Amino acid sequence: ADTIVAVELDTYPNTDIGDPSYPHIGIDIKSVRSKKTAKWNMQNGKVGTAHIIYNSVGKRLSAVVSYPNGDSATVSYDVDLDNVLPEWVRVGLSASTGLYKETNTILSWSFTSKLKSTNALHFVFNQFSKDQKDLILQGDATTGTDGNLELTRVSSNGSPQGSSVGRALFYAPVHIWESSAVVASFDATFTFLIKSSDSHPADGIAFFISNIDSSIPSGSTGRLLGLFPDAN
Amino acid sequence: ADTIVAVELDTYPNTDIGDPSYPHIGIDIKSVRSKKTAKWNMQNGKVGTAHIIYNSVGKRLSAVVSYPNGDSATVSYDVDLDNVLPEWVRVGLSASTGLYKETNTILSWSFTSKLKSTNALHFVFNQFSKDQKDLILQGDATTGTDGNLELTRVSSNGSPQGSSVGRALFYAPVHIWESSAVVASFDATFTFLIKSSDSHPADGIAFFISNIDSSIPSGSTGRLLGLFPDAN
Amino acid sequence: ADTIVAVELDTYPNTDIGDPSYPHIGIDIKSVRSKKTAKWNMQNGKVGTAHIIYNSVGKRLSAVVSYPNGDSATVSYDVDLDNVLPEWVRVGLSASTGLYKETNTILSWSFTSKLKSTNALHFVFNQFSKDQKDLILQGDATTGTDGNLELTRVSSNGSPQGSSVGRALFYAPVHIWESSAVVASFDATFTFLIKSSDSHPADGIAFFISNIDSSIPSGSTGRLLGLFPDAN
Amino acid sequence: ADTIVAVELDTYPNTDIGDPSYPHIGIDIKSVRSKKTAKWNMQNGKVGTAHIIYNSVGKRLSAVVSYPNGDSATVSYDVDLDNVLPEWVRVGLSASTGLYKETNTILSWSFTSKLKSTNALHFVFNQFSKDQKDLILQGDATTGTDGNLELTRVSSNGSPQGSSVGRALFYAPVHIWESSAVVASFDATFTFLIKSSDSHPADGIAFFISNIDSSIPSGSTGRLLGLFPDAN
Ligand SMILES: Nc1ncnc2[nH]cnc12
Ligand SMILES: Nc1ncnc2[nH]cnc12
Ligand SMILES: Nc1ncnc2[nH]cnc12
Ligand SMILES: Nc1ncnc2[nH]cnc12
Ligand SMILES: [Ca+2]
Ligand SMILES: [Ca+2]
Ligand SMILES: [Ca+2]
Ligand SMILES: [Ca+2]
Ligand SMILES: [Mn+2]
Ligand SMILES: [Mn+2]
Ligand SMILES: [Mn+2]
Ligand SMILES: [Mn+2]
Repeated sequence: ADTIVAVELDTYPNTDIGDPSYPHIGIDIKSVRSKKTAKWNMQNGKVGTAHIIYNSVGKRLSAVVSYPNGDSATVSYDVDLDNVLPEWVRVGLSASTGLYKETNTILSWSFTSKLKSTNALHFVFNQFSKDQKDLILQGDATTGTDGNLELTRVSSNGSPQGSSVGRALFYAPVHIWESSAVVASFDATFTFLIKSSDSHPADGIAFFISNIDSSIPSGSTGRLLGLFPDAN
Repeated sequence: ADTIVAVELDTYPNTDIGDPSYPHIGIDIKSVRSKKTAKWNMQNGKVGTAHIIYNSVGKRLSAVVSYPNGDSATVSYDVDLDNVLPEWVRVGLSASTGLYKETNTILSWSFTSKLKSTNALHFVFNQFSKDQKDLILQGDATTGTDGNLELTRVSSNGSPQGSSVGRALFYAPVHIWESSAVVASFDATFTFLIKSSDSHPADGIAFFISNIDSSIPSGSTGRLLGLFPDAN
Repeated sequence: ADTIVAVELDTYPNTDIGDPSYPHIGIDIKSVRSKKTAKWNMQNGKVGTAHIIYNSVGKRLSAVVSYPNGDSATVSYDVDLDNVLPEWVRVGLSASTGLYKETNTILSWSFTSKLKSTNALHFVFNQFSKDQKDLILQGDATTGTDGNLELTRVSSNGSPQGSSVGRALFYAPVHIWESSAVVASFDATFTFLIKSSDSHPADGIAFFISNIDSSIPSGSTGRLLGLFPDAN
Repeated sequence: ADTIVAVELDTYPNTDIGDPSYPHIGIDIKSVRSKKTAKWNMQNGKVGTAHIIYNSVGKRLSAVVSYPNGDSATVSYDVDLDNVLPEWVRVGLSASTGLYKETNTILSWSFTSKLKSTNALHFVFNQFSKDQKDLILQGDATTGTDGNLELTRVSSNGSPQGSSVGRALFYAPVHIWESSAVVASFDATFTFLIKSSDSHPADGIAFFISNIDSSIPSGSTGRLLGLFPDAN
């Protein structure tokens, strides 16, 4: 079982498994049931931006998701990730569809991690490439040539597939914490466009950090968001 | 009365005015009595590093101060600075001595602020100059040519003066928050060397943010750290 | 007489004063007649991006201007700016109109300077503010609230004024070179939209570096681009 | 045959194979015989810093190497790397010893590449780790726990081995050029300590860029610097 820490943009309420009963953003620490959630008005067909911010000092993992009309959800959760993550992780984006579906389109992704006492990794993808050799693609995720990362299967005619799951992880392992670093901080930002014409968009996109070998857990579509093998 | 938000490295306990009764780092929101403090073992003659981290999402202003042997104090305080600071501020470093004294030597200072929806300001001074035209010097603060910023008066023979106060503020106003920014974050880092041979080092160094016109408040040496006119 | 180094996006040929006889980008070292120019197809009403790159090692000041259809002009000029600029400068953007006119609209501006042996200044304005306290506005230049910097006068009805000149300089002096720095580098980027319906767009926008007190030289509209008092 | 572009800090004159007949820094484009060299006074046992700067606009690859007493060599070479490198490369550091030997100790390494029209990769290693999962180590190169990268074999007693070669490449492929990028720039910086007590230090350290699969070419010690299979 991979270790996962994730911010999820959860477009579909599986109130079954402790989602709230609206779309939400949530902070997931080793479980798809978020330790914390905030109501989130997904704007179908609109390009949102999620920011994810943590530092080892404040020990508060925060996320905001907003859209251009300014509507914003925020969630923060106090957690010492040193006690959750392995020292080295990969960072990634993950998305799933289920019985309902949506595009899970990432227009851009950036990430920074810093260990200060400085080691640092920053990458930014404002355009994705067809053969993006720094991105590890999993499940239905593809990139290129519209400059996008399609986390889940879209069809030839621009149509969000159901029953879909994919992720992209930055190629280089990140050293997310180092026990002598006085500050270990990361931030990530991604811009996304979730569009659906279905009866309910589902299921969402997550930014995640995981052990360096993480892969899509089996049957992790719809509600499990490609991050966890199950709903515990 | 200037508006001040500050992280203070407070080397001397004025338990009189609610210091704890040890040296401490503290978070000051509009008052020299810190909303929050942490015990701090000042290492005389050793070069410490303070990091200060805030973002409008987590709304938690955090500071750590460490030294090379790894000893560290941290303090964090939950505060929405949008409700404390003016939209535009200057950022600065401040230090004072009183009846006791110390060097308040800044070897480096860096700062970053970002407003994302990005506007950003980053500066870094790993060496200060004699005529440092981007730094507004106040009170006893001088820079150049040892590459240092002497926040307070030192004497020709390397001797920390008593009864001393100075600050350096970055020349450009910073736009610390902007009501449409989805994330307003700042961080600052400075490295310092507080040395004294006196009976007690005093009084400390602060990183502060203030209205753009802030100046040293009158008689703000020793305990008031050059930040506030008084101890309320 | 201010010292000026500039990259000019020169929309109008004053073949009179050694412009080439097409619009051009040029590198200006202390003179409006560029030491170097490249043909430039200004795309009326289109948002272009200029990048300006120099480092004290290669001693080559380079500029490219491009537009989204990919059309690009480049100009580079080998120059040791240590021998041209004062150690401290301000950096700015400048634009003018003459008998012909255009919008000189800056949508974004970023700048970085670094002195390594590191001191560094980076700012980025992806949105300008009405009361932009880190930007020194000169001549007709205004900012806010469309998020733009209007270097020259526009009229209430969106109309580019003739006979116009303005600039914006970053508030903080920059330390552009330091004789012990092993590398002194800067880069700047700005995005602009030059639009005109006139018979000929004129006259252009420049990014410039100048002594810290630089102001618009008298009658520096049209061809002189707000940078020089005359055409020598 | 790997494609290599490298800046070499060449401590030993193999005037045999067109080294100049002093230690030098050189720019290597697909050949160990530098297209360009500059005399370089290696300071035995002193910690030098090399900066490497290229951008697709100026098309000038520049390097300076300096030491703290200020002594500096520079070399620049005009080259359009788009025509030399594959679109995706790895970036690395390489070092060798021969009949003579030296420490090839890297204290820090940073790299940035940017494709603007922005994609970007920046990493910085100011401390290396024992199990540095973002660094691909080759030949004798080891890292950890003194915080250093030992490109070549050192012996238990701090002794630079002869006949040694190693490299470290950043784990993630870098996208060094992209035919729509208006500016493709990179820079790299590393700090190193070359120490020897031998009759002549040899042979040097290079920063290099190569195809993503590059490995040490066979018998690439001493003069070939771990970069090329031979001296053509
Ligand atoms: N509404 C729902 N809640 C929880 N789990 C589900 N799996 C499928 N539909 C679900
Ligand atoms: N110990 C102390 N506590 C508080 N204020 C003081 N002013 C001078 N000495 C002091
Ligand atoms: N065509 C032109 N060339 C040079 N200077 C000018 N001033 C006005 N028009 C001009
Ligand atoms: N001096 C030298 N010059 C060139 N190649 C060599 N190989 C070994 N020694 C050499
Ligand atoms: Ca769900
Ligand atoms: Ca005190
Ligand atoms: Ca002209
Ligand atoms: Ca050699
Ligand atoms: Mn959920
Ligand atoms: Mn205190
Ligand atoms: Mn011209
Ligand atoms: Mn050589």
